[PDB]
Amino acid sequence: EGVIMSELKLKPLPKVELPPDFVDVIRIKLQGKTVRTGDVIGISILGKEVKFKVVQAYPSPLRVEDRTKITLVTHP
Repeated sequence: EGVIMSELKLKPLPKVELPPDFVDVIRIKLQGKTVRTGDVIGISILGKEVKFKVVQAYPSPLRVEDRTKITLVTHP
């Protein structure tokens, strides 16, 4: 039997980098919903509007769970 691991990659549209505690809080809010590459959703955080685009779902479609890993992409 092989090992199974699902993942979702996301990119912020404004230029901002959030500390590593954000990714856990976003996973708890979103998990249970299904995601596909190309979808776009808006989240209000601390009185500031941020748009997030879904870069790639592996595999697509998938549901987000605490066992699914999520990674934030940014440029140097």
